[PDB]
Amino acid sequence: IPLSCTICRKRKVKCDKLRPHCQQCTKTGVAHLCHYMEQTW
Ligand SMILES: [Zn+2]
Ligand SMILES: [Zn+2]
Repeated sequence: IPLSCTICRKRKVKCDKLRPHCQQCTKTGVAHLCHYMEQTW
């Protein structure tokens, strides 16, 4: 599966992976909660 950030998976909107914060989190203003799930684990 692809990654998705922690709020984007909860609303179930398409995560974007724009650095720094997504198009979602810019617009709602949850850029603070914008972190993509790590691929190391
Ligand atoms: Zn996202
Ligand atoms: Zn995000």
